[PDB]
Amino acid sequence: STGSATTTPIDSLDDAYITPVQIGTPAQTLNLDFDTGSSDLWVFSSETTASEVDGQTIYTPSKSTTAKLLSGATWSISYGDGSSSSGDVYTDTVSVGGLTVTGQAVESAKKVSSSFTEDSTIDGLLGLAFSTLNTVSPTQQKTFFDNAKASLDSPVFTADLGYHAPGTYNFGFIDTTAYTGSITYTAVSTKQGFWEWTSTGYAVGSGTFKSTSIDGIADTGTTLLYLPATVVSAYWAQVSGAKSSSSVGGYVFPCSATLPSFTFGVGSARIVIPGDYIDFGPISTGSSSCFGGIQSSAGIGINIFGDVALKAAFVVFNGATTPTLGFASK
Repeated sequence: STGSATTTPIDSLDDAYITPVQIGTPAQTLNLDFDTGSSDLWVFSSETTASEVDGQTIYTPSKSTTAKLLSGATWSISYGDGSSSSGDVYTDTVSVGGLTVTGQAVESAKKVSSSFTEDSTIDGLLGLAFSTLNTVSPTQQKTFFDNAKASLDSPVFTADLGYHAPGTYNFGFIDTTAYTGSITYTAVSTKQGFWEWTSTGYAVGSGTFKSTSIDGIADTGTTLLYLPATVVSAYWAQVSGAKSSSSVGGYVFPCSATLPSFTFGVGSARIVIPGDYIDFGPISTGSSSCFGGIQSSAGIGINIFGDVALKAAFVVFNGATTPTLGFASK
C-alpha cells in the first residue's frame, strides 16, 4: 500500500505545516502537525478541557463506531519548546492520504498548554520519530508509520515541505518526479529515538564550504534551523546589522537586509537553503527588526534540522531494518 497527502503551512511564515488525517468511522478529519521529532499521535477531543479549546476541530470518540478506550492507558508529553499535553487513549482507524491503519493509538487530550490552545489551526500532532519515544503508559504504543510499515510497498515515508506553499507527505514510495538529481543517503542513529544524522559541513552564501561534522535531528515539527553557536555566528556575521538579542530570544536582523543562502552537507552532496527561507519577519507587528531562521542550539542540547532546512530538500525517512535518511535538491 501507499499514501499521499498534501501538507499546508499554517501561516504566512511557514511556522508549521498541517496535514489532513481521517480518524474513526465515519471519518472525522483533523488537521495534524506531522512531527518527525516525536512519537505520539494526539488530538484535541471532546475530552479536552473546554477553556483550552479555541477553534480547533475535535475528535469525538463516542461518535466513532470503531473507537475503543485503551483501558488504563494515559499519556503526557513535553516538547522542546516548552509546550505540553496529556490525556487518555483510544484505538481507532486512522487514514492518511489513502493509507489506512486499524487499531492505531489515538491519544485524546484532556489538557493542552497555552501555545496549543492559541493555535486554532493545529488539531493535534502525528509523531513520526521512533516508537521508543512514545509516552503512553503503562503500555507504550506504536506510531502510525510503525503500524503501517509492513503493509507499505517500501518501508519509507518522504517529506516534501513547501516554502510559502503546499507540499507533500508520501508513505510507501519515493516519487522520482519530486526532486532533481540524486538522493544522497546518510546514516541514522536511533539511540535517542530521533532521526539523528551527521551533516558533513556548511557554507554561507557564496563562501567556501567548511568540512565539519554536525550531529543533529531531522525534525519536521521544529520551525527553525538550530546549529552550533560557531556556525550561526558565521552566518549572521554576513548580514549587516544582525545581532543576537537576549530580549527577543535569538538573532535578529534589519528587515531591509538581503539574506545570504546557507548550504549544508549530506555526504558529498549539498543542500542550499535560499536566503529568503531564513526570514521570519518582524519581531512584533510593525517592527523593522526581523527574526532569523537560523538560531543557536547552545543550551537546547541538540542540533535541529527543522523546517527551514528540510523544506529546501526532498527528504526520505527510510525505516528499513537499519534506518537511513536521504536528501535531494528539488
